[PDB]
Amino acid sequence: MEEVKKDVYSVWALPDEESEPRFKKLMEALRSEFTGPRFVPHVTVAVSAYLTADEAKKMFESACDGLKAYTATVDRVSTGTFFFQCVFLLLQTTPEVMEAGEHCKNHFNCSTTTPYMPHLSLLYAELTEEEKKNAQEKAYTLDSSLDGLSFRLNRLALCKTDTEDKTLETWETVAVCNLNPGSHH
Repeated sequence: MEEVKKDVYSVWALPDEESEPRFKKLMEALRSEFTGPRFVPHVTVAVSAYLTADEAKKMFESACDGLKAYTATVDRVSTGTFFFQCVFLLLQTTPEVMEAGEHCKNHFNCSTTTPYMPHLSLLYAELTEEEKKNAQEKAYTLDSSLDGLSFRLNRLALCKTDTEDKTLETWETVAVCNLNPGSHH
């Protein structure tokens, strides 16, 4: 009754200032032959519900006060079946990561039931299976170390995101926090 605007936010686990461009080159690249909206290298651990202004920060506030940094291994390059699961770095369900998913359930607002699939999406583009094969096919001519690939999730970002906005124009970054745990010295 005081705060009256509620929006859907998605929490993004960011890469490394040593990973990102290794990625960004692959992204800005795959996006020329085949195409679409070039975004930021990211792994998504959660998607919220209608959270007001405060109730969102306080919530990212809490999340950031957690989700210790961790690492991912690129199990493989794969293709999905819709504009958002086009080409993506399918990741391995190693412990620490599938648990970054316990984040979507982390405390109170979920979006209750989906089988969390960790991946670093490469491209969004409603393609034809054959060009899909190629996008993937072709992806492996830019990165050969790509497979077996492991990386660190240095931080987070809270983003106002409209999950169906293929134009990604409604996606906007509201905040980010760095997470470099190590604990005891």
